[PDB]
Amino acid sequence: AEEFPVPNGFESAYREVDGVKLHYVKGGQGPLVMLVHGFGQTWYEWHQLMPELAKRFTVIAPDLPGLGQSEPPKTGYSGEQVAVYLHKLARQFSPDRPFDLVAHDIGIWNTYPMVVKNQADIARLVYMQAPIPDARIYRFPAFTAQGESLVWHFSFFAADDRLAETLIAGKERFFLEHFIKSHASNTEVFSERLLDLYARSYAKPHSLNASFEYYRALNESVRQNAELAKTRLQMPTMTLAGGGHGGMGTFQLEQMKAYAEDVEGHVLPGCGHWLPEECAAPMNRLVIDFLSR
Amino acid sequence: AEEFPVPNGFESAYREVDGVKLHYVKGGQGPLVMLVHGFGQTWYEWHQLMPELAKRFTVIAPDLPGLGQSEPPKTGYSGEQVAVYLHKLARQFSPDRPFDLVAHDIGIWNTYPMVVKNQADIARLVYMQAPIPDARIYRFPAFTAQGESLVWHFSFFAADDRLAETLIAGKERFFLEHFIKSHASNTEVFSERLLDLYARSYAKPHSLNASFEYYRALNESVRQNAELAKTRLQMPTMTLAGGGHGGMGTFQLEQMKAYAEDVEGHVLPGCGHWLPEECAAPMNRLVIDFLSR
Repeated sequence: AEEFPVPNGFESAYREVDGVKLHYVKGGQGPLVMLVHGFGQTWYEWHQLMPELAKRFTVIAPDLPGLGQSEPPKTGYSGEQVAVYLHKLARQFSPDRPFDLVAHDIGIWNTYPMVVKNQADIARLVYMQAPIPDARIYRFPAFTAQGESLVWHFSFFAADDRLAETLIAGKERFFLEHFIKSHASNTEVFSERLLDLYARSYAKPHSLNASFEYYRALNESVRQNAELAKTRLQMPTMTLAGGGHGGMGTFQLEQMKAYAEDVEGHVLPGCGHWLPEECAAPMNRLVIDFLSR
Repeated sequence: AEEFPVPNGFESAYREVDGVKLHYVKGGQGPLVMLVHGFGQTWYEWHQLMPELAKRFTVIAPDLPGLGQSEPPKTGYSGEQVAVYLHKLARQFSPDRPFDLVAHDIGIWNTYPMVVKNQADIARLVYMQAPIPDARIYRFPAFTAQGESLVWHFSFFAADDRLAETLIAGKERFFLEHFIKSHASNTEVFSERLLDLYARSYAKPHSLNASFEYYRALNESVRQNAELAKTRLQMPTMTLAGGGHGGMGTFQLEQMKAYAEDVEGHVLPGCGHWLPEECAAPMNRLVIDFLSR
């Protein structure tokens, strides 16, 4: 039973890591690239990029703990805790060579600690569309004069009393369409069919709760990263951000310059938060070219 | 039937203003003081202050258009539109003399335009616990190192797709208790019964919608006030703010100094946003004494 259709030539499988059963989709041959999805989505956001990368890489796309078809974490949802699971998963398939990493949104939060703590294991790194958790996140506005505040949902999702889960239960499909489209420039790619698929996955009660536990751990992740960031990343890095409605704009690269020695950045015009779907052709080209150097 | 218990010696009544049926509670004798409530509440937040004020003043506490037992506005929910209704209601009862004005939270938004445009009609002014809509509101953070921020709700309530009505319907009591307690220093003053009374009022479908339409008009109110603020306020003014969790702290007075030539302010320690309930006795004392000079 699969929540999303697997591309031709790929397999849906599971690996137990530190007592947690992680779901992933895998295909291809060659050095390993791990693609890590974000909030509201699953491995499936990568399904157009995966067959292209599989022509020269082994490609693995896991579901984050608690999301998609992956069990919730047993330790916790802070970035350092979740990163252990993802690092060990990748090293099962690449135990003796560094691997590449591509991450979107909270995929960044959930991988940055294992990148900085295991730099020799990461050949090349691509981060898109979310801040690394640090004190910069406290400077984003609650309310804007034009457009909409990008990250007021941080407070909504992190609020006590299970506020978000209690309000959104029974309205998951409605909420997700609003959240996705309100963070998009090219909204037309989010067909009702595609939104149905994503909503069915995150409406599983444990997945709805898991979604917001990542935000309830955000301040802990900030505190973790304040110590970790005393060592800059040394491997080649690329940032991508949308330049349209919902995009991080220049923030993505400007923040990454404080974390990485070797960073190139791109802002994609007419594209919001959901780069793999809103702007597949330019995003896939940028990622394939950067990893193929 | 009344949504809230009327104090002895007071009358619950209605007046048509520009085709809109406004509810109010009125008592006392002497010059007029109008008390204007805010979001999540109704005239009833003033019910402890009203009998004390009525010893020296005629006191009127209206329900904002669309809230409590008042009909929704027929023009709109921007500050300049709503202020017309409240100004004309006050002038029905005080046609020959200036009146005093006390306002809390969005009661400020809904009165500032008629104060600045009809200064000879306003004897003394008391504002508590919310910014006047202007560019300062764009500086409040979306998220804090302690968790959810003070005014992320501005964006939640202003969002389209009837986001707030759709998520809060069926959970109106749950949401309002969370909203009140997250903006309170002293949660003990809110009995389960008081929360039930407020929740059943704003759960009326047109009142749930009206609540958030004030926020959907907030940026329009900011733009209106950019022009209105070219004229400073000349009447004696007092600001009050909570010094505890949920309070505006020094912001209330510091902002008001930009609007008013003659202003005094107080910050109440141990109190958050809900001053008439969290800190009834000192709030009542400061208002009575300021108006009785």
